[PDB]
Amino acid sequence: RKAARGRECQVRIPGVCNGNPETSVLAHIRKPPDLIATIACSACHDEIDRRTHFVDAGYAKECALEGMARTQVIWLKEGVI
Amino acid sequence: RKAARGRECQVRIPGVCNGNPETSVLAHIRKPPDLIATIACSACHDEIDRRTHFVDAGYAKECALEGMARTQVIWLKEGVI
Ligand SMILES: [Ca+2]
Ligand SMILES: [Ca+2]
Ligand SMILES: [Zn+2]
Ligand SMILES: [Zn+2]
Repeated sequence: RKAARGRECQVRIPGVCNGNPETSVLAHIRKPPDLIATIACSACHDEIDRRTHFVDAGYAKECALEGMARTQVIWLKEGVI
Repeated sequence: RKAARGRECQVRIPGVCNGNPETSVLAHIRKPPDLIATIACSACHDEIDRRTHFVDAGYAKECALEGMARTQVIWLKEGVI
């Protein structure tokens, strides 16, 4: 599942997102399981982890978890899970 | 997984939650898959689905998805998934 590298960001915080799938990683939602994670570009990853705080933490969290649900939905369709 | 019946609500919107696990069901997050769902008491279920709108929709969504992550984490621990 850590092979979400090079996929589209599912977090997509406006402004913060870089939209560049080359930067995408499996970003764990806060040894946590890879299921409980979202594909996130480098920028969104730093924001959802609160290494940056460009946006409100509730909104970041909302986007992170929305991203997690989209990611799991991708895994479902693709046969990954 | 629809055997989340009688478990504790993982959504727990303050005020809205009834806290009564007898009312709990597997509430799908919006034929969607049961993975993309949370254990929710009857009250939280109606709120996250927007049948009631006691709280802000962004906050409800946040709680719903947080509930989904907690539920999946329960499924992981319990061997359900
Ligand atoms: Ca940007
Ligand atoms: Ca109550
Ligand atoms: Zn992004
Ligand atoms: Zn509840």
